[PDB]
Amino acid sequence: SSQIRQNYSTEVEAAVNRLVNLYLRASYTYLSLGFYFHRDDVALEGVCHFFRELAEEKREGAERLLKMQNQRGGRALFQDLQKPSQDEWGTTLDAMKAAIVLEKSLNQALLDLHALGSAQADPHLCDFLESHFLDEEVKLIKKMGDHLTNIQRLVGSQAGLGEYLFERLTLKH
Amino acid sequence: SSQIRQNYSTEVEAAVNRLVNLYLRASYTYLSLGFYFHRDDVALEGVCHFFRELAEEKREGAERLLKMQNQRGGRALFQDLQKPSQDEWGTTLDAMKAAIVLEKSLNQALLDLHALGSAQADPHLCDFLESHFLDEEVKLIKKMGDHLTNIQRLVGSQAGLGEYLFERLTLKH
Amino acid sequence: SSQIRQNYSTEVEAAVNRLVNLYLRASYTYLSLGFYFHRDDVALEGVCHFFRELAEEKREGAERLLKMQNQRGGRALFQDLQKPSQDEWGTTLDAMKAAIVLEKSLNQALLDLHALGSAQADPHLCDFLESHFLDEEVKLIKKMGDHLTNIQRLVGSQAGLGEYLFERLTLKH
Amino acid sequence: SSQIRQNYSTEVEAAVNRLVNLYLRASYTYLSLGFYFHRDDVALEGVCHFFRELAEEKREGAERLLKMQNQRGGRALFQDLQKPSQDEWGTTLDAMKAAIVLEKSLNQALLDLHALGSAQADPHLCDFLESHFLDEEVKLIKKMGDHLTNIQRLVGSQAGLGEYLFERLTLKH
Amino acid sequence: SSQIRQNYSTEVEAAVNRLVNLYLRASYTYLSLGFYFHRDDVALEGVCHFFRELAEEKREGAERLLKMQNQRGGRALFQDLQKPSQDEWGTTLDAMKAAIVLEKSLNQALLDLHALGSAQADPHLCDFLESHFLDEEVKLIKKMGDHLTNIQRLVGSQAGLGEYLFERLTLKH
Ligand SMILES: [Cl-]
Ligand SMILES: [Cl-]
Ligand SMILES: [Cl-]
Ligand SMILES: [Cl-]
Ligand SMILES: [Cl-]
Ligand SMILES: [Ir+4]
Ligand SMILES: [Ir+4]
Ligand SMILES: [Ir+4]
Ligand SMILES: [Ir+4]
Ligand SMILES: [Ir+4]
Ligand SMILES: [Ir+4]
Ligand SMILES: [Ir+4]
Ligand SMILES: [Ir+4]
Ligand SMILES: [Ir+4]
Ligand SMILES: [Ir+4]
Ligand SMILES: [Ir+4]
Ligand SMILES: [Ir+4]
Ligand SMILES: [Ir+4]
Ligand SMILES: [Ir+4]
Ligand SMILES: [Ir+4]
Repeated sequence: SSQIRQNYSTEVEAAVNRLVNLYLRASYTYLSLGFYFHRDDVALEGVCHFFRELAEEKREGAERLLKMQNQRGGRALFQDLQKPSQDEWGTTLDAMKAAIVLEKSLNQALLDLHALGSAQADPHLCDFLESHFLDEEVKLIKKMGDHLTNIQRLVGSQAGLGEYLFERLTLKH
Repeated sequence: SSQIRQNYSTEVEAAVNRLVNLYLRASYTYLSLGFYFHRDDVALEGVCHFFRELAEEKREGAERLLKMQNQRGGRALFQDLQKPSQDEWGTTLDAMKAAIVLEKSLNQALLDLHALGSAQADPHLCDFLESHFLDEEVKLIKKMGDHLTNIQRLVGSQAGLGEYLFERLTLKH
Repeated sequence: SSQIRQNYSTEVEAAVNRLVNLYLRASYTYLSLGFYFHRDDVALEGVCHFFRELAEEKREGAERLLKMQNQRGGRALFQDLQKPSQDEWGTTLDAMKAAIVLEKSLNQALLDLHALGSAQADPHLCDFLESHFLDEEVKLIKKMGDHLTNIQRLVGSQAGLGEYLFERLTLKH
Repeated sequence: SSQIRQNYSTEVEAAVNRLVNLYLRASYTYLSLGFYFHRDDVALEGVCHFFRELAEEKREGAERLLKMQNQRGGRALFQDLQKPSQDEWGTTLDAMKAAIVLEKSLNQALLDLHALGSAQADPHLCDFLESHFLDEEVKLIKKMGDHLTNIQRLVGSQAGLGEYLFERLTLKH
Repeated sequence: SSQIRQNYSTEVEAAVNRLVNLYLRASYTYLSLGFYFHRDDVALEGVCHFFRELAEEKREGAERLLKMQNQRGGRALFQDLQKPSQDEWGTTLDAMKAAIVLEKSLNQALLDLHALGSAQADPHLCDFLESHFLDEEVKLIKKMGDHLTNIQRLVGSQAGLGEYLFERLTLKH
């Protein structure tokens, strides 16, 4: 409310609510990815666990944005959450490519919100993103890129072998 | 898949996916309730914590249904998640009345799914609900009813006093 | 005996004795599977251990049915135990396919006995199966389906390699 | 001195000395608030302790600015410290309203100094404020806003009762 | 200086300074190798760690030569450090072949310095090399030769598979 709010633009407030929606949508996408990889006809436990942990991380990012919205005196506003883009996610390679597309969209939204905060001279917002989001995102995208390279190296002429071995020897089970 | 699926009707599979959507919608409603009670112009920490814990419990119930869907060889299907019914939730009394309406709707959906499983002669489904959902729901609704009675006793002619005291002396902070 | 027996039909009593015979036959089949995979010309220790543990689990299921027969005042009656269907079990894939066929036959027998207990209004029998058998069976069939998918992914053009790797990196040795 | 000073404008140096004076004035105001609430005719121990802890926090903020002034090679310059604005502070509500006015003035001074550092291309100054001051201030103002809402809810028709209960059940004694 | 120097030829002093330059150049080459294998488009963590540890070992060898130069009363003289021979290092096989070429050049330089010390009748120099360098080098070259043989065995017709498996199952991650 107006009792605490100071230097917190309506533009930033609305963009924070939109970013919460993006993070919750990302969490829902990773929930779907995780359950897909634990199907009995997919059965890649390490892949399930990789995506189920990202579902939790994106939920936690949304909750940190909502706490910050309250700390600044803005008002959380929730919108409908669209379902994920696919019902079935293909191979581990297809899924990791979809994940890095999703993370680069989150990263661009973070960068756009940082730029709006810079333009609004809102240093608390800019520091909040720098401290809790921007490096987390760069680290995750680097990890996904490392995984993509290793998955791609393993396809060879024996795709099933390579998919098994990546899950067994890189991912956590 | 067809490799494991046995005695698991398409009707139950679809109703489980719908119930996952109801539980995730309930979780999203409790997320909104919790952040509303931590606004600086609402500021009831025990109420925030009560609803934020229910958001986590409803998420966990959705995840247990999704794991069971996979264990039976059905296929998780996600739909859009509608936003909660309100953006602002009024008093603790208004919020607890909305919560018990929400929980009785979840309970009726559980009872309806139990009845479908009974009709389909699916004892694993029926036991799953009895073991992980039906008593959890009766316990929670009893707790909410106890809270409603205590909140109602505290309104008197001093509503703000009563709301403070309930939060301080019943709810966990 | 007639001193304790109450609400325990002769139909359920006989079907419990038949199910004991099915579980003991299953145990004997898994004993044969385990010793086959420890032959020096087969030599897959993780596969031996997987099936030898199922031999013990099926024995224990038969013993829990026999204890329940006594607790209800029925009379255990033992029949001849037929030998397993094969003397040699082929590849790990062949053996896991035979195992899931065997487990779905046990599961159908459990479901049939639950339906008889339901028809006889024998809730102790129905609860006994729900509590100690039906979920154990769904969990095991899901595990076997996961293993089948992973074994099938590993066949590729290098079947021996895939069989080794599954035993080494999925099964316990 | 000139031996270490680099990228540290005379404008920032002077504004840091002014901000030290503001923080020390704030500390002196909170010292007065704390002793007022421990008068025998006021006697609100939790309120005394709340403000006496803020006196220490504002002192520590002044000392961190002075250490930074020295680390950058500027020169601390002290001015007279004006007495607090009141000798008696009224009710807990009056005192919490005066406190949030004081904290929003400190926050605006921090934001103004951040803007000067941005304009001077002094990233060490900007990071120093972001890291040790801006979030501390947003957190404190949110806490005070939460307290104001709870104090206001407790006034009702029984102001003394409400003041007692807030001190007893929210503030630390 | 002349206060301590005894039996320490100007020829050995100069050759020690040259060997320090060779060891520091080797360290810089291994730094480049390590960062190359942690690129997101290379992504072989065990290979990165193998070479980053050799960068540290070659630095430490240079520092032990410099300490000995001082202990004997010679004067350390540093020269420009040439950049490594490549900016990109190819496959793990290419990199391990370049590493063994580099180590055999260091070993030959050690042997040449031992021969100069022998010729100069400088037994402290000869013992220093025998005690801290010659066996370290033979051990490392044997390890690299073992790795080369294993990498070469893994190329087969599936080079990416083999590169992954070597990194996963031989190198430390
Ligand atoms: Cl959509
Ligand atoms: Cl809606
Ligand atoms: Cl037979
Ligand atoms: Cl004054
Ligand atoms: Cl060069
Ligand atoms: Ir910025
Ligand atoms: Ir490992
Ligand atoms: Ir993990
Ligand atoms: Ir039932
Ligand atoms: Ir209590
Ligand atoms: Ir709690
Ligand atoms: Ir039943
Ligand atoms: Ir393992
Ligand atoms: Ir085991
Ligand atoms: Ir800045
Ligand atoms: Ir308390
Ligand atoms: Ir305290
Ligand atoms: Ir020698
Ligand atoms: Ir090992
Ligand atoms: Ir290591």
